[PDB]
Amino acid sequence: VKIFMVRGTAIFSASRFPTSQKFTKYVRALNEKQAIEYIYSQLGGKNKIKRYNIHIQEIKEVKEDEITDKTIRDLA
RNA sequence: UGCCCACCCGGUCAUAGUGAGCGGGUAACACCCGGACUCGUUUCGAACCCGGAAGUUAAGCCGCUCACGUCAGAGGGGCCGUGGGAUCCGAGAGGGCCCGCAGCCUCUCUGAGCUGGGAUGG
Repeated sequence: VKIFMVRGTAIFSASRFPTSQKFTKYVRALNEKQAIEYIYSQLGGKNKIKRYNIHIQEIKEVKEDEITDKTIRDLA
């Protein structure tokens, strides 16, 4: 099932804060292609951000036994 | 020999400039000694001009160090533009993306006189 952790910069008028409540997200999906499509649609729909302005920098699978947030742990 | 170092005539016209301190000449470049004569000072042989040669490396001149100036290279920082495109965004002011190009200032470090034609010295 490969819980993924996607990190990157999204833009609205020179906006960059690489930490954990205005910059990046967590995703649970089979492969990397599925996880990226989720990030584009969720940020593009909820914040009106086109895909020009979303710059994904790091995507990597994290182990299910160590996640800071318990919301993504509970559906495992 | 030599080559480069001064001198005469230059080119480039601060990377070449300015100030301070120091180094260097038995020749050359100068300061220097003197005025009958050419010439001369609205006074002054100071300057210009003429005639000289005892003295000196103190000036000039050349080189070296250090301060500022100037031209570059590298690095930290402040500011920021633009030619083409879209039934792109926005009430507008303005902004984002695609293809094509950059610039200015300020600090810090490191260097910084090259060169053409002719008679003396090494």
